[PDB]
Amino acid sequence: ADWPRQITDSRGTHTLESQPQRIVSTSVTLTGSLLAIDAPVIASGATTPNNRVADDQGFLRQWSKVAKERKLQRLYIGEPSAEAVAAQMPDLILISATGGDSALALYDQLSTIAPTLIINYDDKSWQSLLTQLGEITGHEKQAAERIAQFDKQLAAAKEQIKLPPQPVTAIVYTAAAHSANLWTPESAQGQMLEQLGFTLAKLPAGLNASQSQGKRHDIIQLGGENLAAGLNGESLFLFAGDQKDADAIYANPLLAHLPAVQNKQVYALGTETFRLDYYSAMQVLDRLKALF
Repeated sequence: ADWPRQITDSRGTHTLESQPQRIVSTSVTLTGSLLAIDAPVIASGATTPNNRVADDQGFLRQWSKVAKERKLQRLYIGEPSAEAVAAQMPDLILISATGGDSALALYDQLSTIAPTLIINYDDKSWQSLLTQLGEITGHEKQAAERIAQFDKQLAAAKEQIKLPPQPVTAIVYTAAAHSANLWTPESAQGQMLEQLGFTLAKLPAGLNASQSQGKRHDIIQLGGENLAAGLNGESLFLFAGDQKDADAIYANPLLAHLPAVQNKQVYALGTETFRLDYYSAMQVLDRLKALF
């Protein structure tokens, strides 16, 4: 709004008596989410070689240059400190439903430092998440702009693609780390795909980390049963890497019997295709259209 107001999160309510243009983000999920809606953050963290966080290389609208221009914007993690965060004099701190590190303890510690809000998108669709961002940030107009320009692409894109309906899955692993990590739709990416008309595979009781014998965030592991069985087995996209991932699979007799490999219905989403937007959609849309 143009004046002070009150906002409500998942539960706790924070009054916005006055928050000067000083948007702050903890998780990288929001960082990109906020940026996409024309809402750059002065201070933020980083994760892995996502590319989105990188420099002018791998950017949609390109509003991040603003944060860096002010110097602010952390790009290193491993030992978070409350004092260090306070030294940044943050105003509005936004936290995602999940992150690389637990924020249960930081949540309250962050609030004391400055207005800390938490958004739960895991139990809500992507469209719903955006609505909250527009309401929380009051950037509804901007959303109508991106949504409109994007809505048109979705319509044509939805009709541009020609292929019967079927479930799909995605797996990522490194022959070096000798570890099998799978990505679940519970992430914002999964909701975004569902909005495209695609269906993500679901592993009951499996997602609940049946190997970890407990609960875990970030990502989910697997014994190796669903992997080889390419989950649904009706389609599988390679997000681990381009041709490198393919060869890796070939060297894996377990995933050799995967229908996707036999039919070669694998698409190299790449790490850049992390988020989908009118801008990036241009590369992803064409990349996923080269096959047809």
